Amino acid sequence: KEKWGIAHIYSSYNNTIIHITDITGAETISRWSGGMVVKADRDEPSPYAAMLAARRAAEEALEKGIVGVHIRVRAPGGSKSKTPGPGAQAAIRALARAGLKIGRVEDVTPIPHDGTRPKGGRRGRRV
RNA sequence: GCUCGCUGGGGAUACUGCGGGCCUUGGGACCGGGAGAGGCCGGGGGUACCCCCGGGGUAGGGGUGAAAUCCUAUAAUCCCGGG
Ligand SMILES: [Mg+2]
Ligand SMILES: [Mg+2]
Ligand SMILES: [Mg+2]
Ligand SMILES: [Mg+2]
Repeated sequence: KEKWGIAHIYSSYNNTIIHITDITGAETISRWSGGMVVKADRDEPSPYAAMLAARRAAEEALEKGIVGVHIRVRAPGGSKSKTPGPGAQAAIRALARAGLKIGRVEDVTPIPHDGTRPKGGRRGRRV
């Protein structure tokens, strides 16, 4: 038939993580981050690092029989920033280029209905 | 003229004071259909977050203007099932 999986993309201002699981999520097919493809901390969240990691993960997934994925992309969320970093969309485009079919795309950033207090004080970072 | 102050009497009744009568306009009481994150007490929920147990997977995660302390093979970051 068609073996379909899920691509979980975690994108912040400091790094990017691309993690492919099966359709239920309980089994890990492949997992690559920005620090595994570059040597400098400054380049970890760049679009090019996201492309490289997505390509490695997609190749490992294709060798094992995955044909397509559905995509779940998230920023850190909670009491941290709600906006994804610059690597998410580059990672999305690279998966399709490497040979995977793409299903539905959704954002799953966790959002509180008035949760906890964030760091920094009532004055924030002072730079 | 000044010591603008005191005292014996006579007259007036507009205003203020005091006594009696009569009002409803200010204020208060009550009745009707509605408005509101006003207050107190009891019950039922919402996501988010932290810790613990079990499954997967394996070398990094976190963080800055740039780094380091810190966390991680006693298996982290990430994903799934529960408390
Ligand atoms: Mg790193
Ligand atoms: Mg501090
Ligand atoms: Mg300064
Ligand atoms: Mg485990």
